[PDB]
Amino acid sequence: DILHPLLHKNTSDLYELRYSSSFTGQELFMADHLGNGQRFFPLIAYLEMARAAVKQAASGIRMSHVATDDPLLVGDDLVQVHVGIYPEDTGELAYKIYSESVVHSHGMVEFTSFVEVPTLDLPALQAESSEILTARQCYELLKERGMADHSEFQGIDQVYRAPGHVLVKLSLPSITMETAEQLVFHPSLLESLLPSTRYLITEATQLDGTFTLEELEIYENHPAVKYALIRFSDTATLDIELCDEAGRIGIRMRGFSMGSE
Amino acid sequence: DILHPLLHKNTSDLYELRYSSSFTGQELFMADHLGNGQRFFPLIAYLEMARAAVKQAAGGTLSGIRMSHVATDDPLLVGDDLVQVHVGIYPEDTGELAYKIYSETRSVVHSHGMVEFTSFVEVPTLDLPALQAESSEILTARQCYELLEFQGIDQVYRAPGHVLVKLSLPSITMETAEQLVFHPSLLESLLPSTRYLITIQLDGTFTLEELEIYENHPAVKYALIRFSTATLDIELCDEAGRIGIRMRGFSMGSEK
Repeated sequence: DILHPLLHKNTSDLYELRYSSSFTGQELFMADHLGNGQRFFPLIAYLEMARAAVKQAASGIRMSHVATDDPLLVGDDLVQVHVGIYPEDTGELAYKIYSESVVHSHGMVEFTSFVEVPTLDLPALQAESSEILTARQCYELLKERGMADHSEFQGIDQVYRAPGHVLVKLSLPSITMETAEQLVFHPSLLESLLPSTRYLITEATQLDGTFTLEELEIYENHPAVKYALIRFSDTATLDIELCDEAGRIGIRMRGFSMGSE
Repeated sequence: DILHPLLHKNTSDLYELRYSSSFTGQELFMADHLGNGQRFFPLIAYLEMARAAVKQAAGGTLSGIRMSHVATDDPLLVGDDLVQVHVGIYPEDTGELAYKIYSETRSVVHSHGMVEFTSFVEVPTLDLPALQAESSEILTARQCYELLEFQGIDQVYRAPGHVLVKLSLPSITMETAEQLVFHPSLLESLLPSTRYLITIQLDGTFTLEELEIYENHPAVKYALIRFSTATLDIELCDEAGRIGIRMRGFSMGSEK
């Protein structure tokens, strides 16, 4: 009796429209190497939770002005996290993810019909590259740098580098059909993108659990993500496009910035 | 998994604060089935469902509730197909809370009424020995059944203008019983209530002017029934005569 992996119950009352979840650190998006301990709630989990709440409270979705300022910590004690949905304008809602009361994440949401879903010309992007790296080669090069370095690159098949962009070929871990049916964002996507963004950042020229995102457009439900095209947006701010095998974009993130120490 | 036997889930959204339940007809409140077919939703199940929704909608939680101007005009039918029933709550200017029980492409409202949380300063009582000494007849459980599946009646004290029913309640008091204010099978105790006081078929409808609940989880050992089918006043009390529930202006509709 659970609405979504990240939205367990509708706990709306006289004073508020909201959803509540209780997390131990062992759940799907929380899923970590050999058990748990204290840690930051995953970045994508905030977007996926907010999206799931908005869809319950109601095809194309646009989230704007998203900000995770005070990170939610999980894996130490049992946390009860709430997602409130509030009015903003005629075609716009506000959301807040909060616990205990501390607001961890907030943003605006619109429901819209995307008249032109964008695409990527994958063969052209691939032919333009100056280097193509295996998953090991990325790790080996990131380990060299002092600021940047990570653990696993299990989701990365190969990385196509060009001046101004990285095109990552993904092989995200297997998730059950019934569980993947409720999700848009895969629970392992951040573990693949983060080393890839660091690879873009280090070639041009730590995480504290915070981030900001100017805009997020979701063009279809249940998008198949085989590639991620990462660029600098026109402190490091990025534009990320996630597409299928054919280049049809399912998710676009514009003005994405992760906070560091 | 389930909030209450009659409120399975909170399905509130942007457009409405509501609860939804899916019923089959094989449940414990509709257990005294003459056959395995279509039947009217029990009369008191509408009150218990509405009360459960209102209590969920709040929570500080006050002990006293008053439901007023209750009306069940279009009966909910159960036991034919799987029915999805909703209870919507709608706050008001006076601080009162309206409700609607409804189902179904084409939505039908089966029951509606007004609800209010109150602190009852003076909980009423019954002088049981005095009421019992006024009676002209006392009927055994059988003698009642011989006039008219039902049980849960120890004896009936009949006087001019009233019937005082001594109730034999199983009283499960489990996590499922602790959620209800009206005991299960109490819903059928209204079917023969009109038959004993007076000395035609029910059409699934009713009207009720006022309902006051003086405590949560009330122990109901007696029901005093009077005239306010005709309109009735029903007081439900414990062994000492402390009233837990009072129904005023209760009128069940007749088919012919």
